[PDB]
Amino acid sequence: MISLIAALAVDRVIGMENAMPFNLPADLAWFKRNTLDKPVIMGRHTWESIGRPLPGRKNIILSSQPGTDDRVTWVKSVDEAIAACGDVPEIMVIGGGRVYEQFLPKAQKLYLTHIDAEVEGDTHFPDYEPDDWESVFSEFHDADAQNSHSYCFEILERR
Amino acid sequence: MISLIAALAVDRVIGMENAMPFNLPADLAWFKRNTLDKPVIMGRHTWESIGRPLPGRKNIILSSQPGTDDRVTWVKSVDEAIAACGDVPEIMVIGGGRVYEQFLPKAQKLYLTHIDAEVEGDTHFPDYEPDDWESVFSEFHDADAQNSHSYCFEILERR
Ligand SMILES: CN(Cc1cnc2nc(N)nc(N)c2n1)c1ccc(C(=O)N[C@@H](CCC(=O)O)C(=O)O)cc1
Ligand SMILES: CN(Cc1cnc2nc(N)nc(N)c2n1)c1ccc(C(=O)N[C@@H](CCC(=O)O)C(=O)O)cc1
Ligand SMILES: [Ca+2]
Ligand SMILES: [Cl-]
Ligand SMILES: [Cl-]
Repeated sequence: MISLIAALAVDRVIGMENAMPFNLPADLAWFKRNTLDKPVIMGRHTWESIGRPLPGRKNIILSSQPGTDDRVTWVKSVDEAIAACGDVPEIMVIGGGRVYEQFLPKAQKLYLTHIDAEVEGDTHFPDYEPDDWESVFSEFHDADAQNSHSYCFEILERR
Repeated sequence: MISLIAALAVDRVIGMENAMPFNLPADLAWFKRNTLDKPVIMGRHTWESIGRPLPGRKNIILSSQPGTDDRVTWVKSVDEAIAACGDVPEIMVIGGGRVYEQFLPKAQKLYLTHIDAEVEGDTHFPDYEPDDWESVFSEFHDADAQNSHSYCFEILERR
């Protein structure tokens, strides 16, 4: 099963290349807990923003360009990405934009972080009709000394 | 000598009610490089914000209240804070507002990180007379894949 995991600001805006103007360690922890011990698929800009292989996860980079680094797996197509994953219960797609567009149709689950921040931006997480998806978990959190903005974690199941 | 090290947004904002919305690892790396192996003096709110003792430095907390952590040194006066640093060439004051106000008069150098961001602030860096300070180093950088805003490092020496 394929799942997409993303942190969205108001209007579904997501990052493009530069880091997003928010500071949410709670969301990085959530991100870690849900992707650890699973394969993760990401595009080239996400890989540069991360800056190193995520430990405890098989790192698959989907891109047209060449593999700089030998520590990760570089694939040129969606099909190739999937295969690199092997037979596992759940595959995590971690962005960016175009990557989410390509895998959404195949997605059965969504782990989203709705952040209360207005950011100006070009990219948006793909439009999804929440009535083709069932909201199974929702938990709100206020901003605090460590987290810059309020945020809400949500898991959706493809109905 | 005593030096003050701070990150200031536009209008000299140094803090907000919650965590600042900047994701700036380069500023934390400039912060570590300039404070490593030196004693650091901070207020209680900054201490609670960091979360742990900073590695490789002598952590001194200036507070009227009683200490809650055995790994650091708790002091109640500026005079006490200084004495606790001993005989070192340079003592670093890392915030927040009130602590900076108390130590400014005694500081000979400022290491500042100007961040290009407009925010509503809670606390601000004290007003300094740009005429009493000599900029001896400046370095601008744009936002990038890992840094959310553009910023500029500057070191000033009292004239
Ligand atoms: C820029 N980027 C991609 C990123 C960031 N937040 C997201 N948050 C969510 N919810 N979803 C994503 N797909 C997402 N992706 C990053 C950057 C750093 C780390 C990171 O360092 N993660 C550590 C945890 C925090 C740490 O070690 O400093 C980990 O083990 O996953 C993860 C993703
Ligand atoms: C909230 N806080 C206070 C903070 C943050 N940025 C500042 N930036 C500047 N330039 N000056 C300050 N006084 C400043 N203070 C922090 C928070 C974290 C760390 C911190 O973990 N720094 C690590 C380096 C970063 C890392 O290894 O993740 C260190 O070793 O100094 C420091 C100060
Ligand atoms: Ca100069
Ligand atoms: Cl990407
Ligand atoms: Cl403080």
